[PDB]
Amino acid sequence: EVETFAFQAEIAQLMSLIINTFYSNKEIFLRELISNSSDALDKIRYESLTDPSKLDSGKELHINLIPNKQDRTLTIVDTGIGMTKADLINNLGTIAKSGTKAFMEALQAGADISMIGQFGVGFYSAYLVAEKVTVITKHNDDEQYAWESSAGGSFTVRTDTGEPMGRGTKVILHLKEDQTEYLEERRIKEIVKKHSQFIGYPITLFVEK
Ligand SMILES: CS(=O)(=O)Nc1ccc(Cl)cc1
Ligand SMILES: CS(=O)(=O)Nc1ccc(Cl)cc1
Repeated sequence: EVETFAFQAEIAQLMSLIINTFYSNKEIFLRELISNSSDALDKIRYESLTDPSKLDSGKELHINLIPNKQDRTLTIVDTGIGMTKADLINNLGTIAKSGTKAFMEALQAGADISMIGQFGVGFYSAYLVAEKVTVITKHNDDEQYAWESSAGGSFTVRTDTGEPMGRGTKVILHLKEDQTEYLEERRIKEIVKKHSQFIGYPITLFVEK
């Protein structure tokens, strides 16, 4: 049972602009997704400060980066607070309508595209490198869901019958054919060291056979 939804017009506009503008500094997508993961981890940590049972679904707070060259995917996994179904539908828990407006306004006033994260819509920089993004998520208050979009104005949501995650979010980047450098271990390490060196959670870069 798969539900298909239209993006709000402003979010569709933001994604087409990310996909179609010439912009060489594509590596910032990983900084943005790691920062989102850190934000989600902060949230569950804060909730656990007054209710330790919030961590019954997983005590470890971490970020994993999993490249897969056979599948041409880069997966970012965190054990943060996760997202409910309503969150997923409401632009993955972002205020994306007003954030997009402020981002394009900032761009008029001399802001850079790499400052997308300052407007709360850094998730959508995934489409700098990915032709399709799958988001698997489990929040303590809801079931496990999969969101998916290849842009083009729509996204889908379904219950996820895959591998149970306990709690958190998995962003699966189905990379564009010319963006496979982001599966290479030395390239990922370079980006994490450059842009994410002070993230307050362990970031583990998985290796492949
Ligand atoms: C400069 S623009 O027309 O806003 N395009 C754009 C905006 C955001 C990203 Cl991440 C990439 C390109
Ligand atoms: C930049 S850091 O947090 O000091 N260490 C690190 C560097 C690279 C990767 Cl892929 C993972 C962790």
